[PDB]
Amino acid sequence: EIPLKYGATNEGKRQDPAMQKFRDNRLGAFIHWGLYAIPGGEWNGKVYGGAAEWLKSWAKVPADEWLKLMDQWNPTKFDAKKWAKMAKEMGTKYVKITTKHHEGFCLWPSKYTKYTVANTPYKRDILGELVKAYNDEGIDVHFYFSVMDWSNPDYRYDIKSKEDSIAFSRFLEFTDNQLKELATRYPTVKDFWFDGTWDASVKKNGWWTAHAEQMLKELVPGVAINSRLRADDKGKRHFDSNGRLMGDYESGYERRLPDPVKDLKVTQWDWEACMTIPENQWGYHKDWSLSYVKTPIEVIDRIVHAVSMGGNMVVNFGPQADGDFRPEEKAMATAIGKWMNRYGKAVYACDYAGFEKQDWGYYTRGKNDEVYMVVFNQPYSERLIVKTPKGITVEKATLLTTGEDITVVETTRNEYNVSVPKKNPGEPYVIQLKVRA
Ligand SMILES: C[C@@H]1O[C@@H](Oc2ccc([N+](=O)[O-])cc2)[C@@H](O)[C@H](O)[C@@H]1O
Repeated sequence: EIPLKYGATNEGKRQDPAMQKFRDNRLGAFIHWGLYAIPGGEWNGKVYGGAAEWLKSWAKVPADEWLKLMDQWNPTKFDAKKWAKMAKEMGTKYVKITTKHHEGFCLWPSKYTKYTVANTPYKRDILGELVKAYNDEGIDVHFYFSVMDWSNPDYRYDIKSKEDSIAFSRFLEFTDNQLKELATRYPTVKDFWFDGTWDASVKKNGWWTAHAEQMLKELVPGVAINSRLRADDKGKRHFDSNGRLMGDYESGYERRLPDPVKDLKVTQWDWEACMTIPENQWGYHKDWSLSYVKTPIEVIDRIVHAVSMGGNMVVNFGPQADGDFRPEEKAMATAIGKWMNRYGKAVYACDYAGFEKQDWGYYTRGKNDEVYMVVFNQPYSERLIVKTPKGITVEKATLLTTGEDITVVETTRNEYNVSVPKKNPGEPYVIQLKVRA
């Protein structure tokens, strides 16, 4: 195999208690909040279809003019405690927060740039307030951090000269300064989730991504670091040139979850999917009619899908410029929350069950060999087919919400019909299996 100084560090899955916690959490929320919430995808009376947090790009807005949006940053309805309560009611165990998105505006009063919350009418340390409020509810906080920074002239998209190399070096020192600052100001952070690391400039500096991961693990014991940060000696990203995952989990699947039949390889490493409610809006966008908006069951389906394949799922929110959430997002949080309250035993601290996928829905495995059937598609046959692996027998089936016994009929070796419940639950539901050796 290829000689590497900056390839994969972990052999298989980390199993220290912090990584176990990161994994067992399973369901998180994402917060994309930045200057982009003010225009909300509209620039000079025109609504753009592109992702709102990218509006500076779509509308060709110079750095100086975009960043003047700071003068309007005054989220008067913001209440960190109420944000924390919303997250708790939704059943999220963690929240990932945009500390600085591509635009380069910091949600914490960084010492290293003037483009921060400190220099707006609101003045207050938003990041600090959220970290405390979430933590007070027993919710872990993860930091989103964009390496790419449209506010800083030293950023480069590629290195094709000594000049680029010198500027980028300065940029990387500035970046390191911000990272160490976050890590030491907010020592309860559990994860750094890097974004804007896809450029050729970053690929040519694999050494730096490995140093950034080491630097943070040294500052925050047990911290998690995503694969999206990492490039190796050859510029190959996420997985090194020997095929081994870099960082602590694979971060991806924003557009496409792993196929439950063809993508079983993913069960071999920790991973996390983040998802938007509309097709592709992360930051606040004023017009959600421009693309398909996922219903609660469609989101729940994805959450279970991820867990059923040994992955976490994170649901994105784009708070309004006033510091409140749109009613579509409040409804989603509440609907997920109701369902999680009923059926979350099949999600929290669950993993890949090792069973062949069936059409009615998903399996998840509890930590102590509970096998949960999560039914999204109710069979007219009134029979849920279960094909067990070699050695496995189904001893009992129980409806999760009521404890009622569910009929199990053996149909052939390694195959059973689990009866649907006597009364249709009328929403996606869970049947718990007692299995044996
Ligand atoms: C979470 C998102 O991350 C990136 O956009 C991406 C990056 C990767 C994928 N992806 O590989 O599916 C999709 C959107 C960002 O540019 C962005 O605006 C948002 O923060």
